[PDB]
Amino acid sequence: GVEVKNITFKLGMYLTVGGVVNSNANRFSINVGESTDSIALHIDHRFSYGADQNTIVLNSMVDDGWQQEQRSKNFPFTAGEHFQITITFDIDTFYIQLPDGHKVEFPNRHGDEAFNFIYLAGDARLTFVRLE
Amino acid sequence: GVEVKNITFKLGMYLTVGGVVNSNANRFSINVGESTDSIALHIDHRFSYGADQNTIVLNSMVDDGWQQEQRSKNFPFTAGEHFQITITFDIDTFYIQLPDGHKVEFPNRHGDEAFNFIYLAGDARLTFVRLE
Ligand SMILES: OC[C@H]1O[C@@H](O[C@H]2[C@H](O)[C@@H](O)[C@H](O)O[C@@H]2CO)[C@H](O)[C@@H](O)[C@H]1O
Ligand SMILES: OC[C@H]1O[C@@H](O[C@H]2[C@H](O)[C@@H](O)[C@H](O)O[C@@H]2CO)[C@H](O)[C@@H](O)[C@H]1O
Repeated sequence: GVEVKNITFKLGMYLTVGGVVNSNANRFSINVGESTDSIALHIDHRFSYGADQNTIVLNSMVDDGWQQEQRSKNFPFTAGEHFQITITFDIDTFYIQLPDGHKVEFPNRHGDEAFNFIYLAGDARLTFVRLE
Repeated sequence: GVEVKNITFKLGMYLTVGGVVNSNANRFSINVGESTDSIALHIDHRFSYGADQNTIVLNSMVDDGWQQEQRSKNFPFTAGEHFQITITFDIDTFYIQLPDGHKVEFPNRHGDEAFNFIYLAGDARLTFVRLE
């Protein structure tokens, strides 16, 4: 999937990612981070994957290893359709704004003040990114 | 500058790139391409660089070498301010839509039907990209 690299996504800014979920999707993820074998914020939108149905699984990855999962059952997404999510953060917490207006919080586990990449994975295509 | 990679920018689609020119700019470029040491379309917006003032210099790069320059004196850009450009193409030609409504044409010198990256260089920051 699309990777947007060398971004300067700093404390207090807003990153919006828009796209279209594939018609026949198991899951897709948004992945934000600041170093090559790590992902500070992984947001996995699981229509159906593993033991999860219509569940968001959130995690982080440190040197290619997944950390502790968190889940949300707020799942305002439909296969084949557009979505948009916006992410902001402070030193302690990522704030993920879902398009139904629900907010998920996830810990800023590496204590980052800036990020330099975002990429999509899975059963969706990125159509736009905005950073300001 | 920001690089957007693993895009699928196909014949007939539209790629829009928006950003803000630095307050004190010499030049910035938009660079679209499909292989690692090449740039199919380089659009250099020169406020002042070399012998050029307020000139767009267009070129392509093949295996790290620049090809023949083309110029436009249509220069609807201001240092410190937002800009947006949209690019489309067919097998023969790139069509670059400037925000004053002027269109620049530049040859599709490698005969590409799709591109997989766009990156910004120079004295500007990318704020958004849309691909559909
Ligand atoms: O933690 C994010 C990570 O999850 C992996 O899937 C896990 C799954 O969540 C868990 O229930 C099961 O026991 O193990 C799976 C494999 O580790 C995904 O494979 C990975 O891509 C991330 O999404
Ligand atoms: O052709 C695009 C390429 O131009 C380089 O600058 C040229 C300049 O246009 C030319 O007038 C002068 O004689 O040579 C310069 C150096 O090759 C830029 O340096 C390069 O970044 C591209 O923008």
